[PDB]
Amino acid sequence: MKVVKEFSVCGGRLIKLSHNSNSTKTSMNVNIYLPKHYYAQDKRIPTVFYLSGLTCTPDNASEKAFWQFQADKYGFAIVFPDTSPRGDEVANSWDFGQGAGFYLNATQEPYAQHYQMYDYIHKELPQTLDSHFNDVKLDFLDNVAITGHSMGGYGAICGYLKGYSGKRYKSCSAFAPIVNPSNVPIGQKAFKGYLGEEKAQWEAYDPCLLIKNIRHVGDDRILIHVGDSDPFLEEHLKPELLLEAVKATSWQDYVEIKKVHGFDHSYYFVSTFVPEHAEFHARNLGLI
Amino acid sequence: MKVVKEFSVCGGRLIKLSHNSNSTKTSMNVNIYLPKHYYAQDNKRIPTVFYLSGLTCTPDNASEKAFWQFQADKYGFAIVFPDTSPRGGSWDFGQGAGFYLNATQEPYAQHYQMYDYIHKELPQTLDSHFNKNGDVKLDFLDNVAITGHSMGGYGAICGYLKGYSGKRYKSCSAFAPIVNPSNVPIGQKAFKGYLGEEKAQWEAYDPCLLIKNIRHVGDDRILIHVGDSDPFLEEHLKPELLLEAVKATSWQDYVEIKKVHGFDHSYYFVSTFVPEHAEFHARNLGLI
Ligand SMILES: [Cu+2]
Ligand SMILES: [Cu+2]
Repeated sequence: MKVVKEFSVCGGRLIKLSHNSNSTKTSMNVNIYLPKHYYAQDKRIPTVFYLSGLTCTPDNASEKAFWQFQADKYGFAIVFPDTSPRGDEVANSWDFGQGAGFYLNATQEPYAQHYQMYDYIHKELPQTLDSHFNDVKLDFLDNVAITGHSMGGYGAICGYLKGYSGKRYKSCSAFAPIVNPSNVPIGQKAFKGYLGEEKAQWEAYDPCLLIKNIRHVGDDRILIHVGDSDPFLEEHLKPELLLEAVKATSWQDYVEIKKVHGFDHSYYFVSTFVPEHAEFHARNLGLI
Repeated sequence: MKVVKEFSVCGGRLIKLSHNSNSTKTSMNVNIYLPKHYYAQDNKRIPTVFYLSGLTCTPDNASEKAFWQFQADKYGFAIVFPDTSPRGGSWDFGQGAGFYLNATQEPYAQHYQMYDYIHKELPQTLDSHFNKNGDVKLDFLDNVAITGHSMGGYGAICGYLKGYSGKRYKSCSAFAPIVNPSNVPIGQKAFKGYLGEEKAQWEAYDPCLLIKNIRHVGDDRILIHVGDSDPFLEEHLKPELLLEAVKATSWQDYVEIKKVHGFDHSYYFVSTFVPEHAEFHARNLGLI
């Protein structure tokens, strides 16, 4: 990969990266924060993958979530991927297209060409980062957490479940996730656009449908925060739907939704709860 | 004074305000964070930190990227984020670039009374809003600290010195400040535009000149951070001129400039050092 820019933050560094992606057939932008532990003289640092919401680039969470303080405190690295392929040659209002790939492998043209964000996030990007950085000093593949906000919250829960039986991610949380995009207005527009009008091809990407037949094991838990003043809550987020979907299943008591008063959708909300989630992921990654 | 929006953050609230400014004669935008202490309602009042922003910024930038809120909760202060000019071409000068001066030149004198705005009008307006529901929790006037970034770091130091006889502010710090605006390009342009080309008006606003004949009292200290990877440092900030100014002065030994390696001018630098500045302001405000 190519180092675009580095920033000193806390005891470590935020690095802006670009690389030519095979999944998307274009150049991609990725931010990573390396904690103070990476630069300490004289075992692998686990990683947290944070997926962003509609319209965001990697700079938004990097600047406004303050994960970096939490990364130094516990000893993890954190990766901020992009939300879609970008560029003049890529097909492209705020809720679909560029900045809005919904973490799916597109089948409909002209999106199919560049919109393979499911493969980009869970397959290509981790071992690309592994090639670049790795002595495995950093674990991108085995001991890894996934989290995110909104559409990113959706991507996180979706990736965790679809990989659960093979233990793909060892930890999962979300901030204001869209839990059931197949029957919600903002999720139907992306599904129709990328996957076509056949609703059966949607099913494989829908947390509420996927979770029912995944056998929960151990004390594994999904942590969700959502604010009661979130303007998207009633119409698009509908976190209730997932609590209903796990009723009478092995997952019933292991999806923890915390509805918090006064908080909205913003990074003021996110940054407030970053420390609690950081503690959550660090425990699961065996750091405390 | 009028409320525009009101987010929950950490244990408290960030309120976006607007009012008709008599000194700018325009409408003005101000963000204020109120800590968890303000909403715990079962003696001594909550003090205020005034954070002045740099060239270009609105109150929203520091509100979102500095994470003062966690520190305000930790120690028990309020924090006010004023704007950098009247609102309603060039980035050195004009809107977002008022330089915390009372402009004497036309047509600027009309609206660019930013010194009176910061130091007289705003604290009294805020006081009238939060303690003219007839009962008093905050202190915008007596127990107050001042801080800032770049142009804001200049304004903070300048305000602290000009009001030192009477202790207008009980505490002062800066992030990558412009210390000697008279001797610096971007300072000379703003000074020429607002004040004219007459030096008795210039020296009344220059900290390096002001500090020499102000009698230092007690244990008062000015805390400054700067990065060595700051692209503005070498030409425009030049923080060590302030160390030379206080040479053989009662202020010698009381100006603390921490140069930290690898940090730049960004909010990655500011936010890294906010917890230390917060502790500093907290002692001086008698909160710890
Ligand atoms: Cu490389
Ligand atoms: Cu009012």
